[PDB]
Amino acid sequence: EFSEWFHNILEEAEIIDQRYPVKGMHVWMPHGFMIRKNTLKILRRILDRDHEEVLFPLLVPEDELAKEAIHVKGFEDEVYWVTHGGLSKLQRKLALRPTSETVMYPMFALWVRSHTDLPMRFYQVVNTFRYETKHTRPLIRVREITTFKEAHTIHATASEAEEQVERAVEIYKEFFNSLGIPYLITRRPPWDKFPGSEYTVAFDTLMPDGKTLQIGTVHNLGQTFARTFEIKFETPEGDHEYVHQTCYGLSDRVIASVIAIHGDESGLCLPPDVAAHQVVIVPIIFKKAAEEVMEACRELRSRLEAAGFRVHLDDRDIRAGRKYYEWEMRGVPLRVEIGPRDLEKGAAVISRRDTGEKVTADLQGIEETLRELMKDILENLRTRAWERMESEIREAETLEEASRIVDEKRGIISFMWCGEEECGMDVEEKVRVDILGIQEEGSGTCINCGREAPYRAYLARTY
Amino acid sequence: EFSEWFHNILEEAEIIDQRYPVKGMHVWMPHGFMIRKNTLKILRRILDRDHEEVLFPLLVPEDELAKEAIHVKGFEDEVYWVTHGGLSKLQRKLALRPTSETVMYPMFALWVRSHTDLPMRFYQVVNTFRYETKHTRPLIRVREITTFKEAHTIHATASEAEEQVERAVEIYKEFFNSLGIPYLITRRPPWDKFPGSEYTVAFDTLMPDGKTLQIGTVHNLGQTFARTFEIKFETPEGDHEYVHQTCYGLSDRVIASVIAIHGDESGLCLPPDVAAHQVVIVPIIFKKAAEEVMEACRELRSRLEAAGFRVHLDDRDIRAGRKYYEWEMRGVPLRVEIGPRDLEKGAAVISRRDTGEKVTADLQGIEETLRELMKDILENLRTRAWERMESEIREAETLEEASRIVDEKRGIISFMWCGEEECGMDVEEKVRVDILGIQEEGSGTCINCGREAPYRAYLARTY
Ligand SMILES: Nc1ncnc2c1ncn2[C@@H]1O[C@H](COS(=O)(=O)NC(=O)[C@@H]2CCCN2)[C@@H](O)[C@H]1O
Ligand SMILES: Nc1ncnc2c1ncn2[C@@H]1O[C@H](COS(=O)(=O)NC(=O)[C@@H]2CCCN2)[C@@H](O)[C@H]1O
Ligand SMILES: [Mg+2]
Ligand SMILES: [Mg+2]
Ligand SMILES: [Zn+2]
Ligand SMILES: [Zn+2]
Repeated sequence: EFSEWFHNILEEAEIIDQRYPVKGMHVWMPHGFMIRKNTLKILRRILDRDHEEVLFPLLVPEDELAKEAIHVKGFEDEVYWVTHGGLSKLQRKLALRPTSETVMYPMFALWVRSHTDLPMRFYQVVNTFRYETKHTRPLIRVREITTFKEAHTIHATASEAEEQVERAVEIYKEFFNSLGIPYLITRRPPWDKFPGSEYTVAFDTLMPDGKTLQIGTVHNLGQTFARTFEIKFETPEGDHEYVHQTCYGLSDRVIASVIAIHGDESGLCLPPDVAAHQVVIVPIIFKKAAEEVMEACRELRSRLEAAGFRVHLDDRDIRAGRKYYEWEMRGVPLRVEIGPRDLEKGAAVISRRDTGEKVTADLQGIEETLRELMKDILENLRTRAWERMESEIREAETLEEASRIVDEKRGIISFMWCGEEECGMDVEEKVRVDILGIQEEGSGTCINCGREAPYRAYLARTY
Repeated sequence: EFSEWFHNILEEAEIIDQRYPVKGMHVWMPHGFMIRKNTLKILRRILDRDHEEVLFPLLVPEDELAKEAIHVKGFEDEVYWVTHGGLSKLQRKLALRPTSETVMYPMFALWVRSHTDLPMRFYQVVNTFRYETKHTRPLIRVREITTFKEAHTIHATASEAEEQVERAVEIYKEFFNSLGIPYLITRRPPWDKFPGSEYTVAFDTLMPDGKTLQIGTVHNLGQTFARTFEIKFETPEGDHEYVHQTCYGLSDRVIASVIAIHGDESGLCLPPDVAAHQVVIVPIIFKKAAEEVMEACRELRSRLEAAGFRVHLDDRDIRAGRKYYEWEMRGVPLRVEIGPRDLEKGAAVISRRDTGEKVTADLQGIEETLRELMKDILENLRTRAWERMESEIREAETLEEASRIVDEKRGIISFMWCGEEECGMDVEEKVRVDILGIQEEGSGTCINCGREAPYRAYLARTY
C-alpha cells in the first residue's frame, strides 16, 4: 500500500521522473529539486560550523581504488568502469566513485604534514555510483546516488577520532530532528561494518510499510586507511605516526524518508523549512471588491518576503478548491486565504497542513503568527513521528515470538543477544530478517542460544 | 608570465590542488570552493527569476547519445565510456555526459504535450566530461568540468526562441558585469557553431597573456533536436508541430577569468560578492588595552554579521603584517584594523584591496561605509577591466598588418570580412589565429579577398 502511495506522490507532486532509459537513475524535476535544495540548506548550515566543504573528482584509477584490502573487496563488482576515451582504450581503467575514500585519501597524504595541521574536517555533496541489486528503488536504492553527502575527518589520536564519531552522531540527530525524522542508533555487527573500518554506527528509521531504512552511517576508520595511503604527520617531538580517521554520510534516502514519514492521504506534508513554499497566499474572489482583495494579497506577499518567508501568491484563475488541493498535496505548510469579508476586518484565514485547523489572525501581525505556527507544525510532525516508531519496536524473549511479531506486525524487534557471528546469522536465517545492530546494556540471555547476552540488539526487515 | 602567476596563485590561495593522479581533473580545496560557492550564488540569483533548476543523470546510452546526426559527430571521440558493471560487460555502453542534450531531450518529449505547457526554461549545474587536447589547463581546459551550468529552453515558435537567445545574452551580461568581467559578443562562424544548432553566439574575454577565452555560449537549436527526439506539442487548433529550442552554458572558466582578470602582484583581488570574506577584522595589540581592543572587534564582528556581511575576525596570534598579506593575497576586499588609538576615538582603519587606500571611519556607522566601499570596488575593478580589454582590440586593413599586431601586441584584431568559409580558413592559416565570430554592420572590403565585407569580424589567439 505504501509502495504505491510513494510512487504516485513522487509523480503527482513532480518530485522525480523515473522514466529514464537507464534503470536506477532518475531525474529531479523542479519541485523535487526545491525540496532537495532546502533539505541540503538545513544540512550545510549544521555541517559548515566545523567542516570545510570541498569537491573532489568523480573518477578513480584501479591503482588507487584497489589500494585497499577489504574496501576494494567490498565494492569489487559494484563499481562502474570507464575503459575507453573516445574510441581508444584508456591504458588505465577509471572507476566511477562508489564513495570517495580512495579519491581523497591519497590527496590527504599530501595535505597532511604537521600536527599543527590536524584536525581536518571535510565534506562534499556529490553524485556516487553503485552497481547493485537488480531491485531499483526511487531515492532508496539507486545506481546514481544523486545526493550523496560524505564527510571525512582526520585526527592526531585515536581518542579524538572516537570523539568525532560522537560529534557526528550529534550532528545527524540535529539534522534529522530538524526534518522531524525519528531514528534508532546502533552499532552494526562487525561483519556489516563499512569495508575497512573499525566499526560502524548506523541510523535506521521506519517506513510506513513496517520496513527499516538505513538513513545514515558514521564509521571509525582508525588508522587502517592511514597506513594504506601513507597519511602520516609530525608529532611535536619529531616522530611520524599514522593519523586517525573517521567518515560519515547520508543520501537521497533522507529525502525519501521525509516524504514517507510525514506522508498523508492528501499527499505531501513537509517540515516548513523543507517545503518549496512555507506560505501560499490564496485570494478568494467572485467579482466583488476584487481589486481590493488582490492588492491586499500582494501587499501581504511582499510583506512576507521581506520577513524572510518562502511565500507564493497563487493568483491563477481557477477555483480556490483546486488551489487548496494542489498546494496541499505538494506539502505547503500554511495556506493564507483572503476574501472580501475577512479583508474588511483586517484579518485572514490561516490553514495548517499537518492538522487542518483553520484559524483567524490579524493581518496586522500575522508575520509572527505564522512563525509560531511553523514551529508548532514541526514539533507535532516530529512528535507524531516518534510515537509511530517507538510503538513499533517490540521486545521478544522467544526466537519464535519474534517470527510471530515480525510477520504479523512488522516493525522493529528488540531482544537480548550474545553477539556472536554464527548465532546472529542463525537468527537471521530462522527469522528471515536482518540484525540492525547492538546497544550495550545490562546482560541477559541470548534469545537464541541462551548464553550470556551483553547486548541489546534490534531486528527488522530492511530496504 | 601569466601562466606561472596563475598556477602559483591557485596553489598559494588554495583554490584547487592539481596533484590528482588523473590528468585534467582537479580538486577544489576549501577556499576555492567558497569562491565557487559565491560565484554560483550570484548566477542562480539571476537564473532563478525565470528558470527552473533541475538535475538529470550523468550517464547516457549509445542509443540516445548517437540519436543525433551532427551532435554525435561533434563529440564522437570526445566521450568517455563505461563498458562494465562490476566485472561484467554492460549489454549497452554508457557515456559520461559531455553536455546533456541527449539526456534531457528524450525526457522533454514526455514532459511536453500542450502549448499550455510552453515555454519551459530549465538549467542545472553539474559535472560534465570531455576527452580532449592533450593540453590540460586548470579551470580552462579540464576533462571533468566541475562547474558546468547548462540551461535549456523550449518554445512554441521560432520567434520566441530567438527572443530567448536575446534574453540569455542579457543574463550573461548581467552575470559577467557582476563579476566585473569584460567581454566581446559575436556570432561564431557556421563551422564552429554548437554541433546541430542553427547558430552560436559566444562571449570571449581577454586573458592577461593577450589570449582570448570563450567564457559563455548561447545556441539556437531551432527545431533540429525537436525532430530528432520527437518533441511535439498540440497547438490551440489541434495540430502537432515541433518545438523551438535554445540552450546556453558557462563553466569553471568563469571562475578562472575572475581570478585572472582582476589579478594582481599581491595575489587575488575579487569582487566583494565573490570573495570568501567581504570584511576581515584585524585587531592590533601589544599588551596595551588588549582586552578592550578585542571586545571592540568582537562587538564589530557580530554587528557586521547581523547586517549580512561575510565577515571574519582574525584573532590569531601572529604579526598583523602576516595577516595583512594573507587576506590580501586571498582577495578579501576590505580589511578593518582596530588599535588602542583609533579605538579610544570610536573609529577604525579601513583598507581597500583594489586600491590600497586606507581611510578612517567611525565605527558608529561603519556598516554603511563598507557597503558603499564595496559598491565602489566592483565599479573600479569592472572599469579598469574594460579599459584594459578595449585597449587591446585593434583594427586592421591589411592581412599583413594583422600578423604584425597579433604577434607583437597580442589581443584582439578587429577587421572587415566577407564571411566565406574558404576565405576565413585562409585568414586563420596565414595569420595562425582563430576567427572568433562576426558582428553585422556597415559593409566594406574583406581584409583578405577585398570582396564585399558585410561583417565586422574579430580575430585572436585563443585558449
Ligand atoms: N544505493 C543506494 N541508494 C541510496 N542510498 C544509499 C545507497 N547505498 C547506500 N546509501 C546510503 O548512503 C549512506 C552512506 O553509505 S555507506 O554506508 O556505504 N558509507 C559510506 O559510503 C562512507 C560514509 C561516507 C563516505 N564513505 C548509507 O548509510 C545509506 O543511507
Ligand atoms: N574542456 C573545457 N573546460 C572548461 N570549460 C569548457 C570546456 N569545454 C567547454 N567549456 C566551456 O563551456 C561552455 C559551454 O560549452 S559548449 O560551448 O560546448 N556548449 C554546450 O555544451 C551547450 C550549452 C550548454 C548545454 N550545451 C563554453 O562556452 C566554454 O566556456
Ligand atoms: Mg545482515
Ligand atoms: Mg576555428
Ligand atoms: Zn546467541
Ligand atoms: Zn573574404
